[PDB]
Amino acid sequence: TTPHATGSTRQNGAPAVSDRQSLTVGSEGPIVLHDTHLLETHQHFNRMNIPERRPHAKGSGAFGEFEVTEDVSKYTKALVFQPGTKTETLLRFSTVAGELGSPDTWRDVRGFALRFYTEEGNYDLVGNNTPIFFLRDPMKFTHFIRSQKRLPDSGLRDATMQWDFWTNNPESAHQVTYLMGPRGLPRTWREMNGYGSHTYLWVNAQGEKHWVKYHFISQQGVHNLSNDEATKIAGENADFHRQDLFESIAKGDHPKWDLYIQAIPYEEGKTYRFNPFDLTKTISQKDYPRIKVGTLTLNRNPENHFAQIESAAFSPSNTVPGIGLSPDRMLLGRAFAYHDAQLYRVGAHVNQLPVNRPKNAVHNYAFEGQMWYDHTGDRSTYVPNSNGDSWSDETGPVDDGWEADGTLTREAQALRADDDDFGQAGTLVREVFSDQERDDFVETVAGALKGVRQDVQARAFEYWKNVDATIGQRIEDEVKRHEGDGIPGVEAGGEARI
Amino acid sequence: TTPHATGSTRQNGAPAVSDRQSLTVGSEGPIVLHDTHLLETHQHFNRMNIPERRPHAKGSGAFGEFEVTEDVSKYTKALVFQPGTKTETLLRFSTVAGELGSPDTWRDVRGFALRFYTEEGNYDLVGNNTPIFFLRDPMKFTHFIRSQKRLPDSGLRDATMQWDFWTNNPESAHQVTYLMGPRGLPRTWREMNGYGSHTYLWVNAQGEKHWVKYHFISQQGVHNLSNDEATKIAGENADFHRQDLFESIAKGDHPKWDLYIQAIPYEEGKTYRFNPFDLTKTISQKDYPRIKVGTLTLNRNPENHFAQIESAAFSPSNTVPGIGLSPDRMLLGRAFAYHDAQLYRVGAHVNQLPVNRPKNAVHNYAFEGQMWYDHTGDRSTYVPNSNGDSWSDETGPVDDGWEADGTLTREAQALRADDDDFGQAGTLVREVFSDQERDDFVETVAGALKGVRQDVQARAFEYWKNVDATIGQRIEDEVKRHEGDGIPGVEAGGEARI
Amino acid sequence: TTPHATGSTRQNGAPAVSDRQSLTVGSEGPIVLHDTHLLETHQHFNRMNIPERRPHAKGSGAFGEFEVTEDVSKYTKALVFQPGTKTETLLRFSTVAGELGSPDTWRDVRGFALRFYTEEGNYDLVGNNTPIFFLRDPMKFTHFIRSQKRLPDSGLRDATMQWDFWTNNPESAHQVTYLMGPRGLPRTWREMNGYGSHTYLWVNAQGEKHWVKYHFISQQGVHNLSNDEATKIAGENADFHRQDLFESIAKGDHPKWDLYIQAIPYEEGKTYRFNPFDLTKTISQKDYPRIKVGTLTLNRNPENHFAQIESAAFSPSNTVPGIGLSPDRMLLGRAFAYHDAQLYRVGAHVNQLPVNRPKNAVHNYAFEGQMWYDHTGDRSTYVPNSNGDSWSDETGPVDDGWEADGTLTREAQALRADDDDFGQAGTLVREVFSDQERDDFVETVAGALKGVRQDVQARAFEYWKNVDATIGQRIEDEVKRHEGDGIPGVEAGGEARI
Amino acid sequence: TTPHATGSTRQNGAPAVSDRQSLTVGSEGPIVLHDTHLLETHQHFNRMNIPERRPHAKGSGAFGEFEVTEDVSKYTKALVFQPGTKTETLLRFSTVAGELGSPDTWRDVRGFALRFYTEEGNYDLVGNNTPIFFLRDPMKFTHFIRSQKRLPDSGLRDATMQWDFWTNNPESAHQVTYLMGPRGLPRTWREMNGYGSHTYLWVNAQGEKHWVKYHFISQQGVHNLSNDEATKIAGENADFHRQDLFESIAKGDHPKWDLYIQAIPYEEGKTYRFNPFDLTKTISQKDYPRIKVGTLTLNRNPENHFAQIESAAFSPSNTVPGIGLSPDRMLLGRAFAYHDAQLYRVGAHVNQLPVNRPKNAVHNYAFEGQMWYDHTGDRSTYVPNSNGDSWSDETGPVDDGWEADGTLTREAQALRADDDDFGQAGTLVREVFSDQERDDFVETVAGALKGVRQDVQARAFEYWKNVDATIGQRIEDEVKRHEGDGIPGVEAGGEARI
Ligand code: HEM
Repeated sequence: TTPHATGSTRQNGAPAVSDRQSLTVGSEGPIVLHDTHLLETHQHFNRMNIPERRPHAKGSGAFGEFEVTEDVSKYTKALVFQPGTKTETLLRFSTVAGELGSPDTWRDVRGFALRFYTEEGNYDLVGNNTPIFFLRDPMKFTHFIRSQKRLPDSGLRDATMQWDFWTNNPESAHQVTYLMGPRGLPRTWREMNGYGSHTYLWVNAQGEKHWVKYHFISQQGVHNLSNDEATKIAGENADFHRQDLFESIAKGDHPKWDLYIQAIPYEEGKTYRFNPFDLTKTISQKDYPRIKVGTLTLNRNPENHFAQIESAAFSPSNTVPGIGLSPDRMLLGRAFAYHDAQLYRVGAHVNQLPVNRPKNAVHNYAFEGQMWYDHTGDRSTYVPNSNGDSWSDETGPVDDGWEADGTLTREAQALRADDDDFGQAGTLVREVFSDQERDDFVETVAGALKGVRQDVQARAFEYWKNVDATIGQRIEDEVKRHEGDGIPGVEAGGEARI
Repeated sequence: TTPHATGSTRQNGAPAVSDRQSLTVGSEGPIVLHDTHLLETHQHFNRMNIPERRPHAKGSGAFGEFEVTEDVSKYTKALVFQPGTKTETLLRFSTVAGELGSPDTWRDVRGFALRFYTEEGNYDLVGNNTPIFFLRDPMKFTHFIRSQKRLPDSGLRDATMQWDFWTNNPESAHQVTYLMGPRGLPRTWREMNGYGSHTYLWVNAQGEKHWVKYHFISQQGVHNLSNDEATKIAGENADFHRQDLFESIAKGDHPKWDLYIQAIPYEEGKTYRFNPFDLTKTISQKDYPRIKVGTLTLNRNPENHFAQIESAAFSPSNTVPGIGLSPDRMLLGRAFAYHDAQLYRVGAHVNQLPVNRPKNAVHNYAFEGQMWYDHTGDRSTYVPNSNGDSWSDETGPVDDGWEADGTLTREAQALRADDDDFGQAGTLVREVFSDQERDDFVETVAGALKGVRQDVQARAFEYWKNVDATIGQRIEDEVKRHEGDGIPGVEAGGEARI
Repeated sequence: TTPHATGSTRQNGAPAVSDRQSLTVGSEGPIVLHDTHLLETHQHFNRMNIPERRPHAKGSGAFGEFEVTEDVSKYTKALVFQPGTKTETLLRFSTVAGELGSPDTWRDVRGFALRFYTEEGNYDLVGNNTPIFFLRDPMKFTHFIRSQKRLPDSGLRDATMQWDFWTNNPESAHQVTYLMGPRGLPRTWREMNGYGSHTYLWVNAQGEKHWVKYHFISQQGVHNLSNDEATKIAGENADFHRQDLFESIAKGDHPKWDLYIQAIPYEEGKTYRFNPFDLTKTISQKDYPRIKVGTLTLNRNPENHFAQIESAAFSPSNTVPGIGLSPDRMLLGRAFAYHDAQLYRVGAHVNQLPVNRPKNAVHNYAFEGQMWYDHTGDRSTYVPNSNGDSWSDETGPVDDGWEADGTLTREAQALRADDDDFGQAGTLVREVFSDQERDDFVETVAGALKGVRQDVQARAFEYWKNVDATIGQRIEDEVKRHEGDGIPGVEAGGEARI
Repeated sequence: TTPHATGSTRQNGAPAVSDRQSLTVGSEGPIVLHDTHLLETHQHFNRMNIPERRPHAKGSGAFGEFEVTEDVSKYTKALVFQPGTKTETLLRFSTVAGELGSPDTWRDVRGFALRFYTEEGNYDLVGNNTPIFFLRDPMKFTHFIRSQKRLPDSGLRDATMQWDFWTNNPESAHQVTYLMGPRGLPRTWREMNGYGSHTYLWVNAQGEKHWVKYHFISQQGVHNLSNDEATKIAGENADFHRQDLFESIAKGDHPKWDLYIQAIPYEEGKTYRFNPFDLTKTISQKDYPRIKVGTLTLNRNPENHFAQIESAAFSPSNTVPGIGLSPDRMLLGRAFAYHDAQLYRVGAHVNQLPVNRPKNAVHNYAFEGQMWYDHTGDRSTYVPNSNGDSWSDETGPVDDGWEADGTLTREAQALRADDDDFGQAGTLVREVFSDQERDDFVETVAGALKGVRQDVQARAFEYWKNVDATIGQRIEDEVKRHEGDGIPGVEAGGEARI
């Protein structure tokens, strides 16, 4: 390359001389302090690792395209969803509880984090493989995730801790049912569905509002593993899902999902018999049918997993005109939490990394900070200014809001006509599952309760009977026989657990 | 507790009001920005995770005691090793390559990181479960560990990458042989040996020097798993070793190790037929027999894994009077690398956390920094000073050094009479292993090579024949039949690997 | 100390050998990499500095006591303010705009950050030396502080930037008037008043609410410097105020302030003719007289400025039972902003440092994180739990809240009968100032406008005439003559400014 | 810009709606948690500040060009210094002790940090405005800089602390003399000289070595301020030097310096009568005359001070082929210290920021880490590899080294024939200074000693008499009369100092 090149450089671009031997006083002498290549390479090595995500540490993803094939402009003005629009995407899939090195095939929720690189900013639909969640207020989320992780003394996951939390938070029943059913163990990420879970707001060009749910239905179908199959794979190939996705795309097999929405008129949000602002509820498709939007295709692997996947930073706060948040307390907490975490995990300038940069021009009032790659030159740092550096100042009601009235309180959401903690779980068990899925569900839940401390087991029997009397008694009977499946990723009992 | 108590507090000690519901405008309204308990708890949640160690992320440990039962005062003045001395200890065990959530029973080196809380400072013997390592110069260490981790695009571990590195760094053969043998898969941490690996310096009260090796021989014996058993356990119980140690201690079964040293007179370090400063070499016990020192017992579990184990920060730089480093280049690099990493991983004041604090008084010229818990009051910040705040100023040759002479160079260490890359590996295969261990070794190495890119396989056949002609041909034959064990933690081949 | 002691230790407690010479190969040879004392001391030196506060970087403080001498229990149940109560305090004083090394005697607001170490938590009254501020919505605060700091290209403070911001944000007029008056240059921190500025909520034992203002009236009186005196001191003694406070306390002269409150009945908050929730307004003492509470005395210097002052972390979120926030948007933003900044500035565990620790027991649901000094042992990490580890779950309206009703909006606060941007500023100029203070005010404002770009000057003449026609014309006349005082800390004009 | 644009964006590129009002429940209601623009802008504001440099916090700079106008190829092969070569440069000037906001015109050393963006990497000559320094071993540097900063309790600079350190470290006398002379107060950065201070190694194309000193002689001459003038300016314009440089360049007045070297043959380094490896010594120009190299011109201001100046990261480790370090212990410590500090101050990827990026291609074995902007794709992470990703492996003696022989020691450097602590200082006072400069020097040193604790004063009288008997007695006489200049930036005495 250069006249004095050696095959590699230091960080300043000068030849490095050797990537294989340190600088010593003769062959037998000590290493000198001024081996600057040894220092730079080791100091960087020592700073490669970054905090893993909490939750959703273990995951991978791919790039692709979304194509709108229907007309939903009467519901939203968002550029990404206008007729015919094609938009580049990034999708990261993940588990929830396990850490960076944990097996892909533990029983768990899966993440479905989808970025659209739109012409009006990065739009992130940060979803999961379920339409609901375990909780309806974000104050509980910290407790839930800690209960899914490790005991403070022994450092082991513990089903007693998990069930102690779930049984004492009965709002969890709908999603625990989903988790313990077939879909707790996707065969591949290509063979699971994605969902927004929350109600979001869509706003059309005239300002009319609808409450919407997102459903990404896999064109590869929904295919799952048994507990025993998933345990075997966890030992044989801890990266089975990561490998599957990369190999599939490398061979030219590009997985697809069709996006559908449900759309509730603004005024009906307040009156519907299930609370659309309660993340533990689904909305009936008889009442609000699915409406097709378009198709997502994944077609391109990362070239650098760490820079393009590990360093990606998704957030529900990354809305675009035509799409807003909703009165769902969980979503409102998420609006804060992701960006906050990313400032620590990645850095203040996380959104300047290529994968997080929008396609359109950023004109944002933020300056300085560590690792400021793309600076603002001599632009004004304040507003209004007399130097022609524009700012925003729209006054009055926003286009993507709603109304509220009351005293400051900490209390449960008011119940709609058909709201409770157990009924939708019961519909899932009784009406949605097949007989074989119910049989497997009993083996799963009974196994998940094996070795759990008996006080917690007794509460779990009541919890499951509240879901469904028959399933609850079947579970109790099997637990009392000390039978049930091993659950990949967690157990109970012994001197190192509760 | 207090007149207005609610059951828990915020970070300022005031009652928190609720750990279960956020502060909203009426039951149905949005969360307010000034829910300071929601903010504090989520912002802390978002900062719980710290960078995992690189390497040795996955591990656990226990506290105990070392008791000296022999007299080695003619070799060292170190307080911890004087006759009859009992000293509190902490031992962290670990794998090497896998991340925080990876299975305990992957094939790998194990760490054996032992702190002695001595009356003259914390003395750390940061060992492994092998007396040797893969490399003899720290410039190569970064490359080696990266080769043991993941491919840059797909994020998969890859045996092709591992073997490409090993075959191109034939100094690795002694330790690769040990790793691929029985001891690559300890049954429990209680049933493996520990070693310092490096030569260290011991200095007696009169200033005489000896070069020493440390050997911690388990009183529970050395017991290992087959590849197939370890794979099965990796799926069924990713924390098998962590659980075993905690349960053992909880039941009152306290594991023990007997410490022995080898002691080489100072002048013989330069002349010995194997280089004692080459980390790829063992020293013959016929030439330098083992000398008993005393016994290590583990007897107490952590009460908080994260604060006492994850936040522990060991370093070979933590020598005490009577114990020094040596001309081993690897050890000299380690003297820098651990403390450096810990400043990033934990923080500038890592050594003020309780687990890292010495028992004796610290009087160190370091002030200020983030998270400064134990400040120095009005003590002088400079030396010499006229205010009675003491300092050190010993001049001339140190008590724990050695000589050097030469020009600044980057080159391999000079060979002693019997030094090479393959001979000690060959003794291990031919003379130490049993017939059954050799049979299993062939199945292990052949399995480890299954699916590896053929150029790299061909280099590996030559590497193994250089270790031993017979074993190398047996391995080659089996690889050419496409037979061999699955290796827990890594594979080769397919569209997502080299 | 120890048998092998040398006068100081390394971080592990072992003797350091020398604080004065590095470890070299002979007297003439290179420094070796394994000079671990050189490495530890330099790596700590390189991590001593922490981000300075933004704003309020330049400051110092002292400890003391608050004594309640009146009965205000009909207004608040807070333990700190019950009859006869004595509470330890910490007070940090500061400027606003200048950085860590800037002169104490620049013209500026001064901070008055007061912690009470109460028996129900740390209560922080984070005040200033003025009862008002420049702004009424926190979205503008970032812009304001940046406008008070440096131009993006040249790195100079610039009065053109300052006035461009102020004139385009006429809500600033009340506080700009106060700043440009006598009190912009306190002689000492002992000779200025402190104020909460915001309306806070006080809640009594029966739950009745009052809106309150805090006033700390110096027993040393209010004494100020001229611009010329303060400029001279800025050159001669950049730490004049820091030195004054430390010397005063060292000699036994303990400064005092008497605390008074104004108390507005809950329902009158909504109806009062000035908006008590607008930080740009004072509340008439004819309408709501001052009510004495007690006396603050400072009596003890820090022993370590960095650990006790620089590392102190105050926050308006640190309320205690009996004291809450208010509908003032600025205060609601502050509830978030301080703790957030401190996580970056100091660390996640900022509130475990001794100066930030409460006196009462903390029982908070936060675990792990870097630099975790005081761990929670095996306490449950989730709620509810079946292990006897308590939590909070009060449901329904909080005791320290209020009501709201409307659509989500971004707009100015509604005007009360007597609200505007200029009238209270005009009362200050016309009715409060003396003739000599008005003369000096003209010289100050005219000087502050010298060299300012003419478009901005023209807007400033209109701004000042809106405050008071007479003062505005006097200022304009003097600016058009190119006369006025030099203002310590800032100027305008030349090729490096707007 | 976009169909729904508002004048500015959030960090994701979506319209921000307002930079001036927060999102509230009606005009009178609270701010909602999901005001994501308020959150992003405040969280960034709270992370703008970065640790200031230690030392050399206060500074500024400009870009320019170096032009070689002579032929020094017989001494170096470095591309930047070959005949006729023109290279872009960046120069940052600074004080040493004061913090980010301190006045530019305090008495102090000035930095002269010069980067050349060469075709073989960034070459940094990190100099000062003096050819010598206070110390000859880096172990003392931490102590020295702390002694130049603030007392641990009161937070004041203290001349007693400064002189306690200097008098107890008599190696300081040469540079203290220079500092206390005329050049302690440059009028502008344009009117001071720059120096490398250390001996560096130059290596020619044939491998022959010379020891070199760098001298940058200002074409604007050397012009200084009196103590009284500099004190006055410190109050009136704390940024006088920063402003001067920016204004000069903005008007088209481009300051210049001529670079000269001294060149000592390799073998004469060992024998010269002053130790060229002792940073407290100059080398006689009668013995080794200055040899012209070329001319530096500054011609371009930053467009963004923070990104281009504050975030610049210079290091003596940034050598290029043809230029190496030397046996000077101070320089060898600097090889480690700068890069280390920058990892904390700026970040692991500091050298990827535009100002720190080389012009030539970087091919460095470092991957991952926070804020990784320019990733390496699928490049191999290890060496040797079988994938065509090059590395370095030069073996044997380096081209830019030297010899050493001895035992590991901590001791002073051996004295050459003419080495001592006081003689060169004495030549400066007696032979270099004029009568008026000597008169001013007495007033400066006597002023610097005013109020210093008497034990330290007595040691200072002996120190100055050792420099020169006459000057020392003149200083003592004046100190005993309680006369001398005020010294800008520091004083002694009173209850807040020693
Ligand atoms: C062993 C002694 C020394 C050590 C350990 C040392 C260390 C440091 C460190 C850590 C910094 C801050 C770097 C950063 O954060 O970017 C610094 C800055 C600086 N030092 Fe040194 N220093 C020493 C001696 C010297 C000498 C002798 C000179 C000149 C010949 C010098 C000139 C400078 C300059 C000019 C800067 C500021 C660079 C800039 O403008 O960014 N230092 N020093």
